[PDB]
Amino acid sequence: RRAVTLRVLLKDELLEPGEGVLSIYYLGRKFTGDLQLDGRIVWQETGQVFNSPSAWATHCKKLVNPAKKGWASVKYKGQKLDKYKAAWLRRH
Repeated sequence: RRAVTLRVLLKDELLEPGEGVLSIYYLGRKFTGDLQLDGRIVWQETGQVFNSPSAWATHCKKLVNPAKKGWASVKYKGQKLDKYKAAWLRRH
């Protein structure tokens, strides 16, 4: 499951790269991300580059709730990334 990265999903065209195609909603705050062809995420607000959905999600949620502490929270065009991981496995 961990093996199935954004890089892998992009290569087999489960996902397309693009600006503002990734989103997180957490306790009232919306976060928007650009998906690069290399599978890295650009947080639009600061331009900070993250290596994984989990890395971006943990950073964004800690700003809202420092107690908190990826694939379930991060959405690609309104669908959870977990749905694309599962879809890759079912496609092989």
